[PDB]
Amino acid sequence: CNCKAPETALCARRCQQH
Repeated sequence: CNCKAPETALCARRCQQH
């Protein structure tokens, strides 16, 4: 997983911690 380029939408949200 990568917060800069999360392949999975779920990862982006988790990494974004909004």
